[PDB]
Amino acid sequence: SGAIYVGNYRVVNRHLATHNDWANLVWEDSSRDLLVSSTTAQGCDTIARCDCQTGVYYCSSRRKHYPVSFSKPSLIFVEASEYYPARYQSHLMLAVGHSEPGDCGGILRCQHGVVGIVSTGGNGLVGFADVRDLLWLDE
Ligand SMILES: Cn1cnc2c(NC(=O)N3CCC[C@H](C(N)=O)C3)cccc21
Ligand SMILES: [Zn+2]
Repeated sequence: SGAIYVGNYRVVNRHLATHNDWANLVWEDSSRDLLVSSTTAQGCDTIARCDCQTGVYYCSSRRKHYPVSFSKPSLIFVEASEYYPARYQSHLMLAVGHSEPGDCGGILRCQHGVVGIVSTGGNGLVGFADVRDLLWLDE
């Protein structure tokens, strides 16, 4: 679990969005596993606007932060799950690191701010949904 809170927006994994997220929907994209909903309170986070390929992510299944080298946002095949059919997930970045299904929503940060959130994993890999191209989150 986990979310990014920036301005009057809450960014979550689309497959973990609640009834309240859908009732206050701003934007969602099944191909990216992202959903953004509106909030009444001002958020605590700031978004990176950079091309960093190194950062640190929070892994809830280890209660620890780990440093990672991650690939550029790209179209990657993701096997079928209870949440989606077999498809290409876009804007996904992979890295070597530990992740379990419940780790989705953990934040990946670089020195400039929030880069993305955990969205996929398995096999000693961890995949992050990028949010750096969503410029409208800042206004
Ligand atoms: C070990 N392991 C297996 N599975 C994992 C997982 N879940 C995972 O990849 N998917 C299920 C939830 C939706 C994800 C999507 N974006 O399509 C795909 C996350 C993290 C570690 C995982
Ligand atoms: Zn950066």
